[PDB]
Amino acid sequence: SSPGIWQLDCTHLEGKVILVAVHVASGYIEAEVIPAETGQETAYFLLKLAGRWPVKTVHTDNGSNFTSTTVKAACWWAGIKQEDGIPYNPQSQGVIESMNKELKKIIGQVRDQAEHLKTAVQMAVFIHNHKRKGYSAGERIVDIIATDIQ
Amino acid sequence: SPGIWQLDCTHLEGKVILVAVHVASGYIEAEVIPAETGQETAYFLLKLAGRWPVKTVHTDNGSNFTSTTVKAACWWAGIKQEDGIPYNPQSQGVIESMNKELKKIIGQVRDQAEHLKTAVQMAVFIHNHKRKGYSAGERIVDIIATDIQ
Ligand SMILES: O=C(O)CC[C@H]1COc2c(ccc(/C=C3/C(=N/O)Cc4ccccc43)c2C(=O)O)O1
Ligand SMILES: O=C(O)CC[C@H]1COc2c(ccc(/C=C3/C(=N/O)Cc4ccccc43)c2C(=O)O)O1
Ligand SMILES: [Cl-]
Repeated sequence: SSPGIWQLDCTHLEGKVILVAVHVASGYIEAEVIPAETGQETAYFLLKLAGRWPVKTVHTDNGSNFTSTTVKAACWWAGIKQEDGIPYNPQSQGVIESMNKELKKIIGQVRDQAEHLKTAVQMAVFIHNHKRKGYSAGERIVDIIATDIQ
Repeated sequence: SPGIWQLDCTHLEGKVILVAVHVASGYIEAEVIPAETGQETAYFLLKLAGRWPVKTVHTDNGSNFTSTTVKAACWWAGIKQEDGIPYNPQSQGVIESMNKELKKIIGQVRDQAEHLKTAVQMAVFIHNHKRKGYSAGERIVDIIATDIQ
């Protein structure tokens, strides 16, 4: 059920890890900088996400997070169906790849305005979600979910 | 009114919980911080505005209203920074009641989480999903979707 489907994505910059959740149907994202991708960090990130949006299903970004007892506990707690992230549809890889490149580009364009990477990442989230493509990802996610509620 | 948020700072376990409330829906986001500085508040607002269409923020106190860092974040994110003076006196009691409710939920989950920040995010989840019959999460999406359309 596509209003509730999210995909996890982990990318790297400046020796740090950027964890991204993408609302598949809209392209809307949330993201955080973490020192390393652990089960505990991923679990906490998912808890935050699911408190903020109606997360029904998460396609996990790798097998370690899929396997993680802590991630499984968070998904249980928050009522999330934890699934694999195998791109049975091969265009999924390229879409995530393209978004990571886009995000890193935006981070570069703002990096000087922020002392810390985490600030630049949140600026990138803002720019990404507001970008008009003509609706924005932020507009699309609200519309999709509102239509589902109705 | 679809774009109006209110900041709220409350305390528990010698730590600070910073809350943003979407006034029309009662929907919240929250974080635990060591202390409420301009820098922490600024970063919190940047996060919020990247996630929801934040037009106006009623700041929680005069220090954050005055803060150059908070003003910079509001400028960056296109947020109108306003005071949080309750010209409508029922605003105080509503925020008061929510802080009490949140602390209650935190108590009900505190044992399930080692760290306060986890308990706070559990509380955010429970608050936003609670049916009152629609939930705050349902109301915010409906309000904003109607505004877009
Ligand atoms: O560094 C960061 O940002 C996050 C680091 C840690 C913060 O603390 C935690 C964390 C990750 C997990 C936990 C534990 C959970 C449970 N244990 O049963 C049940 C549960 C249900 C849902 C979510 C988390 C937990 C904790 C915690 O124990 O509080 O992420
Ligand atoms: O501890 C935590 O979680 C948050 C602490 C810090 C994280 O870093 C920061 C922070 C708060 C502020 C900044 C600086 C900003 C600017 N300077 O011009 C312009 C700007 C525009 C918008 C938002 C932040 C900033 C930084 C930073 O410089 O990166 O919050
Ligand atoms: Cl304080």
